[PDB]
Order: sequence, then structure tokens, then C-alpha cells
Amino acid sequence: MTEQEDVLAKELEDVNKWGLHVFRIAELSGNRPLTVIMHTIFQERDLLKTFKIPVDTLITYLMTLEDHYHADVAYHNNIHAADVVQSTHVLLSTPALEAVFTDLEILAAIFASAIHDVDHPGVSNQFLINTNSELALMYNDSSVLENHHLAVGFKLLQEENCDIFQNLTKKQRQSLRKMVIDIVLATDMSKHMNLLADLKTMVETKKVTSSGVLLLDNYSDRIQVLQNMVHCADLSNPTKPLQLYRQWTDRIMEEFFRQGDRERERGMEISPMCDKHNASVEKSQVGFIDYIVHPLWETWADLVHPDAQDILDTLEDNREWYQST
Amino acid sequence: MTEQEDVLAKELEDVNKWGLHVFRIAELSGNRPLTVIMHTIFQERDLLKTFKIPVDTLITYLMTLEDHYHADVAYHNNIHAADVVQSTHVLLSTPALEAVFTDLEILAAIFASAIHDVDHPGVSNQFLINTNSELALMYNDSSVLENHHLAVGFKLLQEENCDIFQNLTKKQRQSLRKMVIDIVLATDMSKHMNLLADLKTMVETKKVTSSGVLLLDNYSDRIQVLQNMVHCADLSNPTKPLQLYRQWTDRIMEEFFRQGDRERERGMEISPMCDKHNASVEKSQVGFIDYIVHPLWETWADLVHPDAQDILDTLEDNREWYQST
Ligand SMILES: COc1ccc(Cc2nccc3cc(OC)c(OC)cc23)cc1OC
Ligand SMILES: COc1ccc(Cc2nccc3cc(OC)c(OC)cc23)cc1OC
Ligand SMILES: [Mg+2]
Ligand SMILES: [Mg+2]
Ligand SMILES: [Zn+2]
Ligand SMILES: [Zn+2]
Repeated sequence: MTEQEDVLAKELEDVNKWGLHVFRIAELSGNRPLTVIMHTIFQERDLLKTFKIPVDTLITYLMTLEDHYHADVAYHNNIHAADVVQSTHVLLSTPALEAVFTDLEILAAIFASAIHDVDHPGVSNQFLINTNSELALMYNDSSVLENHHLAVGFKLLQEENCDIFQNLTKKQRQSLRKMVIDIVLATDMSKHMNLLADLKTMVETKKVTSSGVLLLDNYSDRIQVLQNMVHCADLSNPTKPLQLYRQWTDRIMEEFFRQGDRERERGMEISPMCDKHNASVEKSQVGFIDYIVHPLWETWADLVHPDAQDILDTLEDNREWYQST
Repeated sequence: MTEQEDVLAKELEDVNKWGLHVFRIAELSGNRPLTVIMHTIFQERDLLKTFKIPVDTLITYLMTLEDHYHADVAYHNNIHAADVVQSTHVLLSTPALEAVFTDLEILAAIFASAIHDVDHPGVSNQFLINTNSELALMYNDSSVLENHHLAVGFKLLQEENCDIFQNLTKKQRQSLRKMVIDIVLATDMSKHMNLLADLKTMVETKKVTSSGVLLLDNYSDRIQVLQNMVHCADLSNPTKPLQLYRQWTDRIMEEFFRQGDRERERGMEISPMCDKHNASVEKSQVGFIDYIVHPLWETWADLVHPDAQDILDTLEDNREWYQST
């Protein structure tokens, strides 16, 4: 009813490609991008049958997960969530990683992406520490939000008909949890430097087949790749078509400025990039690429050579655009 | 009223010596050893005046802290708490560490010792993980209890007239919290191997004055010593006079067997040393000394040479006693 009419279905076909219009999907789905993109990817990778997950349990979980993301939060919301999911899903399919990961590992990274920012208040760990918040007390000033994201994402499974893992062996369920925790905790931005250093080391001693597919025998190497993958997905805004990048930039500044406002009314030191009266959005983005995003993606490109070549070029293009204006 | 009459005051004079009868103090204080030993040490080190802490706030906090330890728990209770406090307090006074630590650092280690096991349910992290408990969900299967001890110990400050840190500069309060967190998290037994390795390295590159006092210029080295100190205090039962050691052994077995019971009724793999039908208390203690306690204390003795010589001899004596019976 008909084919050109349900535009949602039509847009959901670009799910396998880097540059999917996630905002369009957000709008057409009724501010429910995370649910529809998850279910598409789950069907696309057959995961419902592979792990005997009923569809009406999957739906019920995703609905509640999506609810527990905050709609009124500019950047760290359900859209960004769906963005990172979809981005992970694409990176899971680059040539150099074919058949490398098991269904369970794949499942872990997607689920990890799905929950990785849930219940985000729209302020940084440091703000939660400095304001002596409930959560920073709860988690002793270390990976405060990342810990809370995992707690929320996992607890929601206990909700009325929400256990998407119900029909898994304890061995699987325990392995999955181990992996999901390891990934989400790596999304903490204060770990970025170690992750990158670790990823650089892995590039030097990488093992590839005649085809050019990566050899990762041990869990230790595999989980590290997944950690970096979702971290890259988390920092992928500047690698998307400029049209999307600029909207992601608008949302991150609106959220940053909201924090800096609260920091101002409390008489605290205003956090970098949070002062709207000392703003330089464009120069900030150039810096963000030059010291965070580009060094990361260049190292990711080395690992999957040369699958991330288009991604890397787009980045250096967008870098030049923000340098120009 | 009189001097030989208040036996509590008389026993509280042995506070500065290794081998204080903590059980006697527990009984004479009305099952309130932690409060009375803390207040003695605080007065002994003048800390109330040095940090402008009012006495009736100190009392009110210690009362509530002591309450939040579980009396019905055989080993991980308020007595063990007071034991570890008192043991830390003694180790803080060995020749080789004179004037090494600041009042704030000293305060941190004692407070750390005081709270390090609060609200302990009497089961291990692993049990809390394997039973999918609230806390393991809350803290994502890593340092579960240690995290919870810190949370509880710190939250109780917010209670009606309990803020013992009220009259501290933000700079101090923030430094203290940083230190207290670092210490308590090191009490996690799964970290033992790293702590020991780290301590061994520190022994090799140790710097001492002509007097024979340790030189620790940076925070990095200082906090590491405090971490090991409280960890040693936590594993000091076998270094005490046999009279006390054997009671600590009775309490740890009663608690272990209570867990193994619960594990049995749930149909789980019974944890090492928790099966009362496959028990070998004496042989277990010999092993505990040979692979955990002695390797740790030998390394601690090297660091403070030769201050821990009596401690080390007593250990090897008690080792021989459990080997004999
Ligand atoms: C490790 O370095 C950082 C990493 C992340 C941030 C904050 C942040 N988090 C997630 C997505 C972001 C996305 C951004 O641009 C779209 C951005 O602009 C600088 C900051 C972002 C700040 C950082 O400090 C410069
Ligand atoms: C790192 O190794 C361990 C450390 C601690 C434990 C459990 C434990 N915790 C605190 C105090 C203890 C005190 C004990 O003896 C009094 C004891 O007996 C083996 C076990 C104890 C078990 C361990 O496994 C063998
Ligand atoms: Mg995050
Ligand atoms: Mg403990
Ligand atoms: Zn994110
Ligand atoms: Zn303890």
C-alpha cells in the first residue's frame, strides 16, 4: 500500500550503506528510528532465527529501550543510538572482516551499540562528578555514564516480555554479557587514547589471508576490534555526507551549550566548548578531526585496508569544508 | 570510675600495638569496636583538630557506619572492619614510613579501612555475579562489592549530622575521595596478583634516606604503598597472635560454608573452600599462607626493612602450627 507510498520501507533499504539518512528515518518512523533500524538489521542478519528470538519480544524491548533514551536531549538520544547501531552494522560487513565474527559476537556488538548511550542526561561524566550527582556517587567517579548505560540496557530485559536473550544457553548469555560490557565501557572518551594505542599495536602484528581477510584466532584480539569498531561508529559523524555531519554538529553544540549554561548558573568553571559566549564551532570541528577523529580512522583504515578508503576521503573533504567556512 | 574498673579504656591503650585484642574490645564496647577504635586513633593522631572535625559528628557517623555493617555476618562485619583499621594505623607508624604521609593521606587510609567492607552480605563477588544479583547488574560484574562499599561509606556522610569532612577545602575533599576510591578498589581479591607484582617493582627501585626512611616524592608511588598497606591489613589475620588468628579462621569458614550451602540449594557449582562435606580447614590455611599471605608480607617486609620482621616470624610460626595439627 503501495510501494512508492510507504517511504519508510524505501528508506530502510539503504540500511546496508554508509550514509543512510537516519534523520529522515527518525521522522518517518514517528521518532522511533532505533526500533525500526534494529529490527531491519536483525532480520537482515537472520538473527531472530539464529538465536530463536520471537518478534513480539524484540519489538517490546526496543520500544522500551527507545523510551529510556531522552527525546529532549539534543545529541545523546535515540537517533544517535540508531546512527551508531547502523554504522556498526555497516563496518561489520567490510571485506577484510568477512566471516571473522560469530553470530554471537555480531549480536553483542549490535546490542552494545543499541544500548551504549541509554538514559543519557545530556551532560558529561565530568559534570556529574563535579556536581556530586547521584550517579557519580553510585559509580565512584569512573566511567559513570558508561556504567549506567549498561545497567539500564540490561535491566530492561527483566521487563514484561522483554527478554530477547531468553532462548539462549547460559554459556552464550554469559559470553554475550562479558562482551557487551567490555564494548560499552570502551565508549568512555577518557579511554580513547589507550584504545587507539592498542589499535596501532594490533595493526603492526596483523595477520591476513591470501584473500586479504583478517586472522583473529583469540578472543583477546577479536573483542579489541569490536571495541574500536563501536568507538569509531560513536565518532563517525565527521565521516558521513556533509548534509548529515552538519546536523550532528548542531545537536552536539546545543547540548554542550545547555551544560555550560547550567555550569554558569552554578558558578563553576565552564567546560571546553560549552561556553556560547566564547564559541568557535567551525574551528572546534577542524580540531576534533585533526586530533581525535582522523587519527582514529586512519588507524582503522590500516586495519581493514583498503575498505575504509571512501570513508577516509569523505572525512578529509568535510575537514576542508569546515576549514573554509 | 575508677582506673582498673573501666576495662575498655585499659584495652584501648594497646591500640598502637600489633596484636590488640579486638574481640575483647568488641565485647566490652557493646558490639561497637569500630566506633571506639576509630575515635581513639583519631584522637591519637590529633586528626579532629587537624581537620576541624567536631566530635559529635564523628560519633554520629561511626555509629551509622557500624550499623551498616552486618552483625549476623561471621567474618565481613564491624569487628573485621575495626581490625583492618587498627592494623592500618599500626603499619602507618613503622620507622621506614615516618613523616612520609601527609595528614590528609593518613586520614584517607584510615577512613578507607573503616568503610572498605561496609554492607557486605557475606558472599563473594563471584556468587553475586553467578546469581544475577541486583548489585552485579548495577556494577556490571566488576569489583561489585568494592564499588558498593565505597558508595555506602560515602553516602552515609549525607545523613543527619554525619559529614566528617564538612570543614575541609574542596581541594582536600576532592583529593581524599580520589585516594579513598583508589584504595578500596584495590581490596578486590582479583587484583591481588597485580598489586603484588607492582609492589615487587617498587621494592627494586626504592629510595631511602641515611636514617632509612622511604622516599616517595610523587602521588603515584605514595597511593600504591597505601593500597598495598590496607591490602596487607586486610590479609593480616595469619600475622596476628595465634589466639586471634584461629578465631578469624573460624569466622571465615562459617561464612564460606553459609555461601556453599546457598550454592548447594540452588544447584550451583560449590565455590572452593565452601563445601562443608569436603572440608580441610587446616590444609587450606597452610595453602593460604604459602601462596597468598606470605608472598605478600615478604614483599611488604622488603619495602619497610626490617620493621616487619616480627610480623614475618609470627606468620611462619602460625604456618607451622596449622601444618602440625
Ligand atoms: C577524546 O576526545 C573527546 C571525545 C569526545 C568529546 C565529546 C563528543 N562526544 C561524542 C560525539 C561528539 C561529536 C562531536 O562532533 C559532531 C564533538 O565535537 C567536538 C564532540 C563529541 C570531546 C572530546 O574532547 C576533545
Ligand atoms: C587472592 O586469593 C584469595 C584471597 C582471599 C580469599 C578469601 C578471603 N578474603 C578475606 C580474608 C580471608 C581470610 C582467610 O583466612 C583467615 C581466608 O582463608 C583462606 C580467606 C580469606 C580467597 C582467595 O583465594 C584463594
Ligand atoms: Mg556514551
Ligand atoms: Mg572486601
Ligand atoms: Zn554515543
Ligand atoms: Zn576485608
